Amino acid sequence: GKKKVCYYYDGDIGNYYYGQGHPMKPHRIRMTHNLLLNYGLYRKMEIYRPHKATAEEMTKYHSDEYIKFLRSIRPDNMSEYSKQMQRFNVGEDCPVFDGLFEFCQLSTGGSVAGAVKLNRQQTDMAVNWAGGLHHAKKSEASGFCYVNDIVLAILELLKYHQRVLYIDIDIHHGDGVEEAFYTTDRVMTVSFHKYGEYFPGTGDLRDIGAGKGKYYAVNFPMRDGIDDESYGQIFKPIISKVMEMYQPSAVVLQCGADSLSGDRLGCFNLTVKGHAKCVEVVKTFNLPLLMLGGGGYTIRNVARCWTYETAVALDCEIPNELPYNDYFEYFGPDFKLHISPSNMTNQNTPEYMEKIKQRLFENLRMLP
Ligand SMILES: O=C(N[C@@H](CCCCNC(=O)c1c(O)cccc1F)c1ncc(-c2ccc3ccccc3c2)[nH]1)c1cncs1
Ligand SMILES: [Ca+2]
Ligand SMILES: [Ca+2]
Ligand SMILES: [Zn+2]
Repeated sequence: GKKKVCYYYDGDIGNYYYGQGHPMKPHRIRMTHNLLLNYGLYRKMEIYRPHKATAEEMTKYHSDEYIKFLRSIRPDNMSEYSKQMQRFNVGEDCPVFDGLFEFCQLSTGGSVAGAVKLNRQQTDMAVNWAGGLHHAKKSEASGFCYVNDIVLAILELLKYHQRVLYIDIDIHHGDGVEEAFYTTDRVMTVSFHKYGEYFPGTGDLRDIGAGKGKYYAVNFPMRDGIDDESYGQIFKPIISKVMEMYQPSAVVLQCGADSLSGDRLGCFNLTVKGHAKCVEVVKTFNLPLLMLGGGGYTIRNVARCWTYETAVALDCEIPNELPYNDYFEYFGPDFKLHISPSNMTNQNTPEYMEKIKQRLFENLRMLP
């Protein structure tokens, strides 16, 4: 039936700024929050302001040296850290900005807090749109990500769940999460992403895990222009097979919105309905579920996507006509919630989609 939803947000998150021209805009989280508030979605969920995750909480995954670096570096002292900046990949993509550490603490706090709430059986779903920073590694920032809130949240879920399923619908391969759990069967990672001359370069169909983790990493490589139809040919059949074989007791779903049509950095052609159908499919299994954010660079579409996915989590129908809100002008010229796909060519033929699905089904037959 209808599920209980806990939503994590800190009103300060929208004030963090990556710098002039940087495509990552934390303000998109504030736009999402304001839109879902104006739709009245606050009357149906418990809203929490997560704590600032401590350096000690972050070192459950990250190295002590890397976390100490993040907690020490500032724009005014950067010149003294040129050596560590190179070592930790802090530079162009992952710049030093005012409040960087606090931004990491809030993004991480929401994911860990949601995982604790699910562990305590006090909610069916927990949502942290400021999380989903799948590219961060043990001792390295990457792809606009510094602290891997997902890995930390999964480590929290593993305290009470034998098997945790991680699903990632961001356009980019979920590399940091896949690497963290590559040699264990206690987490299955499933990533659907653009593959081929594309960041971060990993996520080949043939990357299936190693040691005890062999067959517990699943990668669905895609070409430009995937549409709702192509994604629909494979998402439910693959997730259904994974649920059947793996039988997880908790699920983490990364909902990166850079897989939407019209994204500034992405090259996919999903609509908000197509992207949200993934949330509907996963939610249907009725398992404890942590929903996280991720990429997304056409910020009016990110706000639409995550507002609609919050309504999907709540089983709440909302009108296509947008309510008035603090960012109303960003949603012109139509002022509607849903988006139309572009005319871009879908390079993922129906035959290619079925063929990759069949190769993944062969690997899933290898689970015990
Ligand atoms: O291609 C490389 N970088 C990629 C990284 C894209 C990472 C995407 N991350 C997410 O989508 C993501 C996610 O999936 C989940 C959670 C959070 C996330 F952020 C890149 N695309 C564009 C730029 C860009 C453009 C303009 C700039 C202007 C000012 C300063 C820096 C700018 C950076 N950077 C390379 C690096 N080193 C060698 S090649
Ligand atoms: Ca992905
Ligand atoms: Ca694994
Ligand atoms: Zn991304």
